[PDB]
Amino acid sequence: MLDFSKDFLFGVATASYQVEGAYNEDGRTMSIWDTFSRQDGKVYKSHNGDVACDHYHLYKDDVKMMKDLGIEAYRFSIAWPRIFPAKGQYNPKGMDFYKRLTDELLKNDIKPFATIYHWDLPQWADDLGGWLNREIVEWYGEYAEKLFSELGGYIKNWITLNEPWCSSFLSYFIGEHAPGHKDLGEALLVSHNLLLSHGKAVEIFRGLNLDDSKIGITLNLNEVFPASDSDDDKVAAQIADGFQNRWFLDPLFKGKYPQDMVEYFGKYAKVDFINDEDLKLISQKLDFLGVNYYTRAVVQKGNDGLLDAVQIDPGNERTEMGWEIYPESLYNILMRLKREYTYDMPLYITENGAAFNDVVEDDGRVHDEKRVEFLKQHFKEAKRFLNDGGNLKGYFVWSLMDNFEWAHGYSKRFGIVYVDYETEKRILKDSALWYKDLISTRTI
Ligand code: NA
Ligand code: NA
Ligand code: NA
Ligand code: NA
Ligand code: NA
Repeated sequence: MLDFSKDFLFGVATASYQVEGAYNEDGRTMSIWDTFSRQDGKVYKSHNGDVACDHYHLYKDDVKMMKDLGIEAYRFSIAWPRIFPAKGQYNPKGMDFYKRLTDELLKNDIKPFATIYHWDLPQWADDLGGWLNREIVEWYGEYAEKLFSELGGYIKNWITLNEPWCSSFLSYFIGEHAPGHKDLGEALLVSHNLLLSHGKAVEIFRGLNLDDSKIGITLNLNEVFPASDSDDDKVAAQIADGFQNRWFLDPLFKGKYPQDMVEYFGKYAKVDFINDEDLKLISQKLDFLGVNYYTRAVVQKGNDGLLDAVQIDPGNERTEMGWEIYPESLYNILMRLKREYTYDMPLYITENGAAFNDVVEDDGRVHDEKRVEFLKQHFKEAKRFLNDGGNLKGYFVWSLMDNFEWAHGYSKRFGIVYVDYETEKRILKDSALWYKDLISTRTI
């Protein structure tokens, strides 16, 4: 009688640096993204998150907005530089914000899902080497343990890391994200130290044995298609799939990095950080996997260089990111996990959404028909996965509100709510009204 059971979680998602603002208030010190956004050329028009959506001050209005939409769960991240603004220096004023935020959520019948690390590493940690320094495993563990102990009565659903592919390859090899290095060997070591840090938090979590509490990780996953049936394009797709997906799925769920990628990367950089003890910590059993899904890739062999597959445009509709709208890959990825990696383990879609050219019309509305249709198509694939026996427990739309989209600044709008940054006014887009109906009727 319901396409989505009463227990299924309809959610929305944000991240601390993208929405909070108050970047210099109540003891917060700089993150690597405060620093990166002030470096010339790194972020669109030198945008930064000084103010962002001002959610730090407006959170009660924002929670009331979610309650009026019927939101059942809220995924947010916790800012390490508010909690430990200096090495070993706990900031109770920072913790107090997340207590009042999550108290507000619970009292409005919204389940909190907390991401421990969503890219806002404290500058003091980066100045000590950051994710390249294996000591970060202990700093991150201390941070995670403090969150579990102070917030365990408030939060029962924990995500260690958001999108470690971005924190490693996009931040240290491609250089689009903070701290902006361009060195394959560095990105590979960072990927390992991120996974090891995840493992340390899971070890700490299990030792605490918090009542009715669950822990997972969030991975951005795609599906890779070869442009043709040629052997050249088949190898290109295998490499692209190993680079985005298997480099993280295999150590987490198989306890081994993908050997084809170890050998491939080993032609270009050191891969000597791999060892049995570390992979045992990395692959500890999780309670759930969070999947961030946006698009697929169609790839053709390049010129035998490092990770140089040519991106093919198959001619279909795209978002303002240039990302193909291809909802079938949401189902294909969830099924792949069910058949190859996670089996019967609970899955959540921890992000899915789209950037379009949103305008407030003279009627004061945002008629984002393309986002309505985008979300409709993807929720229909989530329903199809459920009806084929998939263990999907919830779905978080990225994002609750328009926000600071990293190197794009405020120029890309992902919200189901529009933000007028001059006034910080929130305007429900038509997609928010559609989602409110989906939650109320549980029908699609
Ligand atoms: Na911010
Ligand atoms: Na700036
Ligand atoms: Na697991
Ligand atoms: Na679970
Ligand atoms: Na499709």
